[PDB]
Amino acid sequence: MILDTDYITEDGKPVIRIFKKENGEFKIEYDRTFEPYFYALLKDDSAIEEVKKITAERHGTVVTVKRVEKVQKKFLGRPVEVWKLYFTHPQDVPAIRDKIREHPAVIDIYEYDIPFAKRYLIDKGLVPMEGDEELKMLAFDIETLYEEGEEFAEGPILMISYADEEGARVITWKNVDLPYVDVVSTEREMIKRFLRVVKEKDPDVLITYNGDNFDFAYLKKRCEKLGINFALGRDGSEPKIQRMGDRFAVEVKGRIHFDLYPVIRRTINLPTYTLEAVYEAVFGQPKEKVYAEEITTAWETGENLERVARYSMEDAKVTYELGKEFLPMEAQLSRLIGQSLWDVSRSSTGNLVEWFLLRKAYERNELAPNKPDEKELARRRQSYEGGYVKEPERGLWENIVYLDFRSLYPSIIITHNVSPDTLNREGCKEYDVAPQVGHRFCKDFPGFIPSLLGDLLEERQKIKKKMKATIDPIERKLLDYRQRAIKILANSYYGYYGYARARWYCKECAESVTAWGREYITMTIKEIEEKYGFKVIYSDTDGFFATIPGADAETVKKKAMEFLKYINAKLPGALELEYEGFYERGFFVTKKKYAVIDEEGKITTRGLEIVRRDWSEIAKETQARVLEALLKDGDVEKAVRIVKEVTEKLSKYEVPPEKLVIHEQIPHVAVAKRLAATVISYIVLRAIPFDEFDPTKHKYDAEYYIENQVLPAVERILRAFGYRKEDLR
Ligand code: NI
Repeated sequence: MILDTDYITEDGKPVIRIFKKENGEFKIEYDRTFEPYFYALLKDDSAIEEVKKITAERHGTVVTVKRVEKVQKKFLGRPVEVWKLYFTHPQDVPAIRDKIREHPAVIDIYEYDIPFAKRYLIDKGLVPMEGDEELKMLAFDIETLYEEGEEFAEGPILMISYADEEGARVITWKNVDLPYVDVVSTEREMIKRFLRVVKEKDPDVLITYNGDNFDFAYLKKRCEKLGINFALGRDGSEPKIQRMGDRFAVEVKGRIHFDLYPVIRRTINLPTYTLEAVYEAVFGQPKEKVYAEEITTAWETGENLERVARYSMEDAKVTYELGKEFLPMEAQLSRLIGQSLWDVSRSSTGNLVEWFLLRKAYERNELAPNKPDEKELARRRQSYEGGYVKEPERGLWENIVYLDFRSLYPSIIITHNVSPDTLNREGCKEYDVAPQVGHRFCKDFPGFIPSLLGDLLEERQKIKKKMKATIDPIERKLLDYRQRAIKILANSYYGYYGYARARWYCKECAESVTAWGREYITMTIKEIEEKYGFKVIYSDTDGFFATIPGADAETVKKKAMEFLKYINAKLPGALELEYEGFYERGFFVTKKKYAVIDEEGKITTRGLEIVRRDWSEIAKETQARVLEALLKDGDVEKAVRIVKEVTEKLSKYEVPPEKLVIHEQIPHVAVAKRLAATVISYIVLRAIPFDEFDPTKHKYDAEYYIENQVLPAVERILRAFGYRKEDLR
């Protein structure tokens, strides 16, 4: 199985390295055959002689043009004849590219900024992460001794935790004595231990959490002061640091630094991304967080280390588990795109698409256009985004169904063969003209992008077919990922067309796919109504909600499945429509804000969450009261009554005590600081909570929990009357 590829330099010439793991153990394949190169568009195949003489200077040596050969390729369908220029060393290209592009007999140059290593992959047509190869994984994390003054990495590293398929274990110097804490000498010895564990367990993947910006950088500054060789490299090298915009990224040659943060940030949606926050949001279990402030003054005093150790041990036990959750998909994304898992894992969809098209270009012999120059790059970002979500049909509805197009946006691209190499193609006998915007897209020959999309959608169909018939979960979940990557890849093309740095940028395509989207949806929203007595409830690109006023949950469903067959045999080939689900009751409030309930309970809803970190107090409880009364009970004059019935209680000082202790932390520092010369509840009326305020015969609350908690929570959901009658008099 190919893990990755990189190149070393020997005698001035580049030597490619293929890191892999075949039937059991590590192994590097070397190849010094591959040659660097890039393209050039010349005014006349004559000046090739004036050009093959141009030279540059790198490292005080001299960069020359090795060999050269003319070739024929397909630049956006249209025939092109360019010269392929070969060089001796990858770092030659970047030192002479502009010099060659600046020549007079040169109109333009192409494919001159592609990581030599990646290039090799697309040419030899090698695909990483393939075959049935089980990679050994190891998770590690570290907690250090902090101090606000500290410049950086000043304090020493207290522990190094590591989880495996065998368990977690922590390595620290001071004493603890727990079955899971390893004995070492000093800080220097600890780091040394870890190192000896890694080289020892010889893992294929090193998993960390934000270890791209913290763990490695630290371990570096510490390995320097302590005079140690951090040889995690499968070759003996030390992690190599890299640029990633405003942040950084760390490699470990021969292995795979699978940092979970960038991957988790792209997948799950949350307002806070602490490991504890994450773990919770992923497996539904609580995570105990121990803060530095506490750690510092815990490893010094004496013991509390049994606590810091646990927190440490877990940090790594959690990271490992999350590792197995998110690596599988990102690993299939790899195999689908044709690049390292290291790369794909730290990549946005636009690039995942850019790597696909670059590879597919090589196969199809299509010359790739170039990336945009700053002037243009900026110009593209200036575009206007104007979402279109028809307004919700205010009110409560029953026996609602949801229908969404099976791959809407990709279906259009295919159906209407939308692509930059078909846009404004003169001399065609056939064309499709995007609604509104009116872009002419020649249908004569299938366009590049669309051609690819078709295959992709086709195969994922193949997969889903073979996936509803296998039984063996390992042979099913296996496939399950494949078709999810394909789906992920596909829905990524629309955005890619507008992604300002896209080689295959196409604003016209994007505009078109949007306009068609509208048209198609709208045509359905209408066709279902006038011909099937449905009343479109809510709607947003992709799908929509609907029902037939007053109709058994069966009639609606029976009438539903009917419509599908109708417009389906109606609409194009790709464009198809499917039954999403059924929600016995629900109401809608503005854009992406609503709530529904299925036939077996369960309140989905996603419309208007906006929690308060903790349960806030009474709000996070009466919130449910209402919703449940609105959906399940379906009693409008009840949930609102539930408010006026509670506003006549809390203001009257009746609602329990602990049900007011706002579980928050970091006025704000009122009671907070009011305990001086980490976190703690409070039930002011500016006042702290304990057995000192509430005698149930002297102290009470305040009239805020009614206008700053209970009320503001349901005020929105409650759509019909103003809160002027939610307090009652
Ligand atoms: Ni950490």
